[PDB]
Amino acid sequence: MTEYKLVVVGAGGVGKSALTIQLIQNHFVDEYDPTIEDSYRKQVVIDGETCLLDILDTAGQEEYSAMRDQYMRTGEGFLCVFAINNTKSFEDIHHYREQIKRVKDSEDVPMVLVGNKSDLPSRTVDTKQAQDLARSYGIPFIETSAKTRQRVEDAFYTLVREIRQYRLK
Ligand SMILES: O=C1c2cc(ccc2O)S(=O)(=O)/N=C2\Sc3c(Cl)ccc(O)c3N2CCCCCN1C1CCNCC1
Ligand SMILES: Nc1nc2c(ncn2[C@@H]2O[C@H](COP(=O)(O)OP(=O)(O)O)[C@@H](O)[C@H]2O)c(=O)[nH]1
Ligand SMILES: [Mg+2]
Repeated sequence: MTEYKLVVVGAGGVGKSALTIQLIQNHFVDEYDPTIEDSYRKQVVIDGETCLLDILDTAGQEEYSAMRDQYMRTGEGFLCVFAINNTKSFEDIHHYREQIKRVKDSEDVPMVLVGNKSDLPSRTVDTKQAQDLARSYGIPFIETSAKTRQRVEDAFYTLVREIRQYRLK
């Protein structure tokens, strides 16, 4: 058993809850109250390791929050989610990365950039712009659909793999 403390952040409505609940409970939620902040624990096997994932699905995204500072201190990896049909949510990404780096007082922050809602046809964020942003940060970029489950496990398992790479640096 190895524990991994993951935190899902991103603007309201991008699919943080839907992604987390798809991973843990294998169903898509259409109407999950946006103010619910809670953790979900589950054992999974990734690269031959039995992993305990302890995932915090965050609700409020306010800068000034003692509890956000605390979960940024405690969290080991961060899933930074935007929606591919919401340019503003893509612009919010750099603020989250900045907040997390400040709390960690480190450049070494395990992070995965997730462009969710890949099933929606009216894209506003070009995949290649998101790939450029991820490259600039030195982090993986994955597009997911919580609705169809596309790359949901990939997003969270990639974040686990990032935490291991960092545990050796
Ligand atoms: O009271 C909380 C709660 C607790 C905390 C932060 C935010 C938050 O909404 S905490 O920092 O004191 N606990 C953490 S941080 C954390 C991380 Cl970074 C990953 C996985 C975690 O499980 C985790 N936790 C504990 C889980 C907090 C759940 C959210 N929560 C209440 C707890 C009582 N039941 C309703 C949700
Ligand atoms: N089409 C589509 N809708 C999604 C997807 N993920 C979430 N949603 C919807 O977007 C809305 C917000 O999702 P939610 O998970 O509550 O967002 P959160 O505020 O980031 O937790 C809900 O109506 C979801 O059903 C997705 O991958 N595709
Ligand atoms: Mg939510």
